[PDB]
Amino acid sequence: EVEALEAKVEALEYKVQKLEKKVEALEHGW
Amino acid sequence: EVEALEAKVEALEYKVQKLEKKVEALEHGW
Amino acid sequence: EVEALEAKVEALEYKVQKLEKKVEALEHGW
Repeated sequence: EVEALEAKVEALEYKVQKLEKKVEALEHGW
Repeated sequence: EVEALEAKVEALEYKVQKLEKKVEALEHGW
Repeated sequence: EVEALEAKVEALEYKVQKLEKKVEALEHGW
């Protein structure tokens, strides 16, 4: 259960970093 | 503590999937 | 490993709440 949590958290961090970049582009009009 | 982590990770995955859909709509102009 | 997971999940929750606010502003044209 801890290894499952670790993989899903790593996948969320990647997905969150992707969202942050996309939203910054939207906010800044890049 | 592991069960708390599991519930919060499941809630983050739902919230992240909601954000992904909303951002795709914004990016694609849907 | 559980404490590392806890800190990273807390950081994701903050980052996700920031994204939610920013996306709501984008969607509502605030």
